[PDB]
Amino acid sequence: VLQDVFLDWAKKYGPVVRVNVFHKTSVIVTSPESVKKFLMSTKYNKDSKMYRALQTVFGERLFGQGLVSECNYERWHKQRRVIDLAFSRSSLVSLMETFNEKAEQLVEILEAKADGQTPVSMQDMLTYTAMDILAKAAFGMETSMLLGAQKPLSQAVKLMLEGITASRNTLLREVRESIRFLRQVGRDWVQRRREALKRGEEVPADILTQILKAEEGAQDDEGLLDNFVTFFIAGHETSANHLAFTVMELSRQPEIVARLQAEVDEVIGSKRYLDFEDLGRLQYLSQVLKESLRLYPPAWGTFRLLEEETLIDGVRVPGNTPLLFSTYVMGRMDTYFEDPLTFNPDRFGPGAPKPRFTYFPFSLGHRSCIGQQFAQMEVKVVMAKLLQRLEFRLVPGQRFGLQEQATLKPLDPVLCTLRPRG
Ligand code: HEM
Repeated sequence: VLQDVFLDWAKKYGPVVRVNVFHKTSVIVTSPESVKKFLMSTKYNKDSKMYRALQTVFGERLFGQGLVSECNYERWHKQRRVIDLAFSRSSLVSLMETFNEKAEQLVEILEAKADGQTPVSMQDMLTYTAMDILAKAAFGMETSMLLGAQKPLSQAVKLMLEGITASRNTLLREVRESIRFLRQVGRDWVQRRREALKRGEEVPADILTQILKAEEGAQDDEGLLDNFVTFFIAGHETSANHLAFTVMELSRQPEIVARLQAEVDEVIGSKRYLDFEDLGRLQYLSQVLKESLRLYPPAWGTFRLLEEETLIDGVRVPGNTPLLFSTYVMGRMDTYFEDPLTFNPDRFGPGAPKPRFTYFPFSLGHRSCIGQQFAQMEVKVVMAKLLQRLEFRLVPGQRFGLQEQATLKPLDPVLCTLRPRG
């Protein structure tokens, strides 16, 4: 993948290198001090040039000026300030019911197939789960993709994704159809929501709540669709990929798995539901998930606009330049991580110095992932429940490896046979 080329040029040509990404030129910056400087300061903002191909796609607007697309600091801080509320400790804690429900449903579906012969795309399974969690926790809707439902909606997302890929690398407008379908799904849910809140009905505190709250005084509900499609995608795709990677990797780490089983047996035993309080105790699982994001971050990095020509690690960089930051790249440099290709959870063990600006799967600073804790909670619940109940062996001819689509994800879907643990 392209990221591997950047890795090689970073190792070979130093901490500051000019490259072509998405057919614009920019400078990839791979020193931790530069990461700190540019990401930990409100002075530096996203580069609208890089994000415009995501703002709109093949004529149909997609993410618009959503919470991710929006580059202007002030328009952004307005949205963020209110959407933050849907992510407070109390909000997250009230999500445990949704996470538990969906994870249990997944484990049940999978146990039904666990004869050691039926192959299963863990990639697909993990995606339906992530989408079901997101759809309910964010918008209060049941999609039931784990149970065969909303197949069209599933296809839209699928194509809408391939679309974005092409939209920004191409050296079949089902895509435009899809982008529209998605936006209409949004219109419908936003609607079902208003229609219930004008039956004066008691609806609890969602992400959806806050996005509407932030689109007040808006002549159109077009920015409200922006945010809808934004969370709808941001909120399931990278989590599903993160899951898929972790499972791909674990299938060839029997020792790691043993220690994880051991751990989950103690912390949760055989209870069906994890309590919010249990998550904190899943120390070692948490290390595994970190080491997974280091080698396989679904979101490889971010861009910032350098406006004043500045000096960067002894290199004059011209003003108006897109700076590229890559956690994928840094994760794989022997300069920052000893023996980088080796998957080792102890890197994050208690007592190890935390990586210092060389690891940022959720990015850093004011534009960091608003959903970080949400995703870390969700991901522990699903992994815990898998570890508690199943064993996964990978089917022959499945490659370990990676592809650079809209985000990084496993090269092959992750085909496995399953046995009940025992
Ligand atoms: C393991 C999963 C996830 C990873 C690795 C991840 C990663 C990050 C990263 C690297 C960005 C991009 C920063 C940039 O483009 O400069 C991002 C932004 C963001 N993420 Fe996630 N994310 C994950 C899950 C979530 C979830 C579950 C949600 C939604 C509930 C979400 C919502 C967003 C949003 C809205 C932003 C933009 C925030 C802002 O600029 O204010 N993410 N995240």
